[PDB]
Amino acid sequence: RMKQIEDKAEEILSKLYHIENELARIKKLLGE
Amino acid sequence: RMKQIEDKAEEILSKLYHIENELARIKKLLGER
Amino acid sequence: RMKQIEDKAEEILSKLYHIENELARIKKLLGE
Amino acid sequence: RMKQIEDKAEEILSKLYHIENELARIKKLLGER
Repeated sequence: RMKQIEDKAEEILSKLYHIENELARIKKLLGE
Repeated sequence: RMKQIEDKAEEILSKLYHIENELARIKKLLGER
Repeated sequence: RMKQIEDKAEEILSKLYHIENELARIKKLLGE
Repeated sequence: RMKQIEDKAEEILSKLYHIENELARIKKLLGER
């Protein structure tokens, strides 16, 4: 009930990791 | 709060898709670019 | 108690808006 | 959960500072770049 807030939280974390992979690709296309 | 927490969770998710999609566009622009 | 989870949530939203301003600057430096 | 929710909130924040800082570095690289 709460348990559901946590689920949301997990889901959030997961988009942030996907954002990190995007930036890893962008960084290389530039030349970091 | 609660009705409230899940209103903020949605704005957050919704913001997160907007960010992923701006990043996807930039990545595709380089490529090239 | 919960009330504190909301506070966190607000804080999260706020970094996402700051990320959006960063990307607005990056987009212009490129030429979107 | 709770002990738990605020463990996930922290990882999330911590991830969010990492993202802001990668973006800041990219922005500074262009500039230029």
